[PDB]
Amino acid sequence: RLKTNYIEKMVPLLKEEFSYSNILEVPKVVKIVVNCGIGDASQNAKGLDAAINELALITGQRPVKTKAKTSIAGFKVREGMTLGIAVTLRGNLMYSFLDRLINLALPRTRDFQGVNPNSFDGHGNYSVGFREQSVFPEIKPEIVGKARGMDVCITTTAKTDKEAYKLLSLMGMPF
RNA sequence: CAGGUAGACAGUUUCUAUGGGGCGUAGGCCUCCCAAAAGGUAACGGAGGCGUGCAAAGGUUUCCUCGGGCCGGACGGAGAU
Repeated sequence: RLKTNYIEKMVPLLKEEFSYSNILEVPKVVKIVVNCGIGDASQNAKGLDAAINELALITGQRPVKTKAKTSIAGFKVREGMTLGIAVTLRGNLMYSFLDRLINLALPRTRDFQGVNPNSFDGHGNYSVGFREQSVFPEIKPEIVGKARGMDVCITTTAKTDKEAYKLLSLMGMPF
């Protein structure tokens, strides 16, 4: 449905709105990294496992084990400790997962405005964020530590920014 | 025979480097400069280190390759994923 809608409404409008040419070379999502950072500073392995076994449900894919980059900060943080995870889906697993947030999960969240600020990175890429009060068909508020949010960075093959929101707007993403 | 005490007595040591000696400091090895474009080459002449660490930071095969900054994102208000 999400993937099918792409080549039957999404791409079409992307051919008339922008420069007229072939079929491809149009804004197309390549991956969706819904990273979910964990409360740093506090040295606890519980929060780490509570994260890896958290996103592995909504995406059904084993998270990552990023390591603190070697640097000299103010805190007493060392290099070699895991403090975050970022899963990215591709192909069908991407369009399918992306269709979820669009259809379900939202506006399931109580009091969901939808008005997004400026944002944008500067190269056909868009990213969003969810507060510590979200909801997903996979998430179970029955056996979890504490309500925590996560980040969702969706990158596309768009060249410019004006070709980023034009792909998510006609797609179904709240705007 | 043997354990203490035993310079009262006897035999000696108690360094050198150092533009006096002495005090201090300096008296191997490893990096740069003074050595004036092959090396070698002085002076307590100018700035820093070592007397180890490591079943592996050993070898090999494959693969992966930064720092920092800008524009964005829940927990960001200078840096953290």
